[PDB]
Amino acid sequence: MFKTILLAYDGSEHARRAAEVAKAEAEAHGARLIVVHAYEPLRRRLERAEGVLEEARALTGVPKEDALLLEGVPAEAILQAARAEKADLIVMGTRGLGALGSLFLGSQSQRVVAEAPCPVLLVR
Amino acid sequence: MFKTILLAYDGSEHARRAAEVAKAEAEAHGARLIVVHAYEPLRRRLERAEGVLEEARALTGVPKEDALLLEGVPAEAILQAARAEKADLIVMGTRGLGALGSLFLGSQSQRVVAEAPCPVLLVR
Amino acid sequence: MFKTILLAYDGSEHARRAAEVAKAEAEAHGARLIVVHAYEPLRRRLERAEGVLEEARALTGVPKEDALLLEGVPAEAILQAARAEKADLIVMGTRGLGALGSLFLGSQSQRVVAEAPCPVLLVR
Amino acid sequence: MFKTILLAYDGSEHARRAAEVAKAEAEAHGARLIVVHAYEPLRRRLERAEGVLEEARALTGVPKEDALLLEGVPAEAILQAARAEKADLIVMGTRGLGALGSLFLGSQSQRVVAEAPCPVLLVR
Ligand SMILES: Nc1ncnc2c1ncn2[C@@H]1O[C@H](COP(=O)(O)OP(=O)(O)CP(=O)(O)O)[C@@H](O)[C@H]1O
Ligand SMILES: Nc1ncnc2c1ncn2[C@@H]1O[C@H](COP(=O)(O)OP(=O)(O)CP(=O)(O)O)[C@@H](O)[C@H]1O
Ligand SMILES: Nc1ncnc2c1ncn2[C@@H]1O[C@H](COP(=O)(O)OP(=O)(O)CP(=O)(O)O)[C@@H](O)[C@H]1O
Ligand SMILES: Nc1ncnc2c1ncn2[C@@H]1O[C@H](COP(=O)(O)OP(=O)(O)CP(=O)(O)O)[C@@H](O)[C@H]1O
Ligand SMILES: [Mg+2]
Ligand SMILES: [Mg+2]
Ligand SMILES: [Mg+2]
Ligand SMILES: [Mg+2]
Ligand SMILES: [Mg+2]
Ligand SMILES: [Mg+2]
Repeated sequence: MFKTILLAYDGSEHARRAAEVAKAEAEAHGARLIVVHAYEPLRRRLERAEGVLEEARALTGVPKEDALLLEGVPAEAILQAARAEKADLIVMGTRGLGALGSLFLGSQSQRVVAEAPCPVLLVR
Repeated sequence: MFKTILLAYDGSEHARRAAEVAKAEAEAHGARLIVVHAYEPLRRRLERAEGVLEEARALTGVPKEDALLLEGVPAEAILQAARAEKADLIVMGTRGLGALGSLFLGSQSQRVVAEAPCPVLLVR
Repeated sequence: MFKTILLAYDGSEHARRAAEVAKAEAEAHGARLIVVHAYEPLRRRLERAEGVLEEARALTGVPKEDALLLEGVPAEAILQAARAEKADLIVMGTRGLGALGSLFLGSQSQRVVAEAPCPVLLVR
Repeated sequence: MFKTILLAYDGSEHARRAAEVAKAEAEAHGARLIVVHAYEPLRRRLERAEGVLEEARALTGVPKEDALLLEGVPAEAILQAARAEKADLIVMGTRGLGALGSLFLGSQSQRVVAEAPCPVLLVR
C-alpha cells in the first residue's frame, strides 16, 4: 500500500511532527514522498515560503523536484497537488501556525479531510 | 515508527476500507494491531456486536485477545482503549453506518480527532 | 421578519434555554412557533418522546397542532419539518443530551447548520 | 430578551444578509446594536476596512460609536468585543468572503460558536 505520499507543510511544530511521520511512512511502504507548502496571495512572501519549504525538504530528505511551492488557499493547493501527483496518502498536522485552540481541527485540515482523493493521516 | 495500531471498526464500507489500511500499516511497520468495536447501551445487541467484531478480526487476521468489544459512546470507547493499549496510531473511517453526507466527518471521528493520544489515519 | 419559528427540542438543559429564547423571539416578531421533538427507530420510546414534547409545549405555550413528534435522525426530522412549515428561523441548542464536551457543536446542530433553509439561532 | 446585539461584518453577501437580520432583531427586541469589522495584521488595510465597516453602518443605521474596527483574528476580535459590550446575541453569516464551500461553516463562525458568551444567530 501507499506508493505516493504527500506531506502538507506549513512550518508549524505540528507540521515538523507530520514531516517525521511522513518520512517514516514513505520508508516503511517504499513510497515516493512529495512535500508541498502553499503561500497565499511578492518577493518577500516567496522568500519566506521557500525557506519554509527548504525546512520540509531538510527534515524529509526528498529530492528538489518533489518539494513544491504552491499558491492559493492551502487546502485547495494541497488537493490539487494530491490529484496531480496521484497521492495515495496525505499527511498533515491537526493544527498549524494559526492555531488558537478554538477549532476542533484546523480549517485547512478540515477542508482537506472533506475533499481528499485518498486517506489523510492527521498528526498532533 | 508505530508499534501499536488501533482500528475502530463499525462494520460500515468505510470501516472495511479502514481495516485493509490498518492491516497494511501493521505489516509495513511491524506493529501490533488491535481492533475494537463499541456497542451502545442486551443479548441481541451483544450478538450483533460480536458478529461485527468477528468481521473485523477476519479482515485483519488479528488474534482473539486483540479484538475487543467495548461499550459506550464509540469515540469514548476508542479513546479509552487507545490509552490502555498505548496505541501509536488510530485508523478509522471518515464516515460510518450512520452517514447521511451532511457532516463534514462523522461525529465519532470528530471526537477522536479532537482528543486522540496519537495520530489518526482517516480512511474514506 | 420571521413569521414562522421552529424550535428543535430534546429535553436537555440547552434545549430548555433554547425554548425560552424561541418563545421570546416568537413574541417579539409576532411569529407562529412550532416545537418539534424527534425520536429514533416502540410504546416505551413514544411515551418517553411524548413526555419530552409535552415539556417543550409547556415551556413555550404553543397550541397542540404546533407541537410535533417526528421520527428518524433528529437533524433530518428537523429539516423536513422546517421545509414543511416554511420556517424562517430554527432555534436549537449548541449541545444536547448526548453532550460529552468533545464536539465543537453537537452533531445534529452541525447537520442542521449545514443544510438549513433559513437562519439558525444556536443557544448555549 | 436581547438588550445588546453584536453583528460581525466582513462585507460578504452573507454578512449583508446578516446585517438585515441584525437590524430587524434590534428593532423587534428594542436592543442596542453594535457592528464590528476586524482587519488582520497598514494605511491600505485600514482604508479598505473602514469602507467595509461604513457599509455595515449604512445597512444597519447604527451610530458611529457603535460601529467598531478591530484588529486580529476575526473570531478573537468578535469575542472580545462581545464580552466588552456585554452582547446578549451575536449575528454573523454561516460563510463569508473566503467561502469555497468546502467547510461546513466558516472557520471564524466555528470559533465564535465554540466560545461565545451568548447565543449566536447564523445567517445563510
Ligand atoms: N500554507 C500551507 N501549506 C502547506 N500546508 C499547510 C498550510 N497551511 C496549513 N497547512 C497544513 O494544515 C495543517 C493544519 O493547519 P491549519 O492551517 O488547518 O490550522 P491552523 O491551526 O493554522 C488554524 P487556520 O485554520 O486559521 O489556518 C498544518 O499542520 C499543515 O500540515
Ligand atoms: N460503534 C463503533 N465502534 C467502533 N468504531 C466506530 C463505531 N462507530 C463509529 N466508529 C468508527 O468511526 C468511523 C466514522 O463513523 P462515525 O460514526 O463517526 O460517522 P457516521 O457516518 O456513522 C455518522 P454519526 O456521527 O451519526 O455516527 C467509522 O468508520 C468507524 O471507524
Ligand atoms: N431528538 C431531537 N429532537 C429535537 N431536537 C433535537 C434532538 N436531538 C438534538 N436536538 C437539538 O439539537 C441540539 C444540539 O444537540 P445535539 O444532539 O446536536 O448534540 P449532543 O450534545 O446531544 C451530542 P450528539 O451529536 O452525539 O447527539 C439540542 O439542544 C436540540 O435543540
Ligand atoms: N474580518 C471579519 N470581521 C467581522 N466579521 C467577520 C470577519 N470575518 C468573518 N466574519 C464573520 O464570519 C462570518 C462567516 O465567515 P468566515 O470567515 O467564518 O468563513 P469564510 O467563508 O470567509 C471561510 P474562512 O474560515 O477561510 O475565513 C462572516 O459572514 C462574518 O459575519
Ligand atoms: Mg493555518
Ligand atoms: Mg456512526
Ligand atoms: Mg444529541
Ligand atoms: Mg450520534
Ligand atoms: Mg472569512
Ligand atoms: Mg483562515
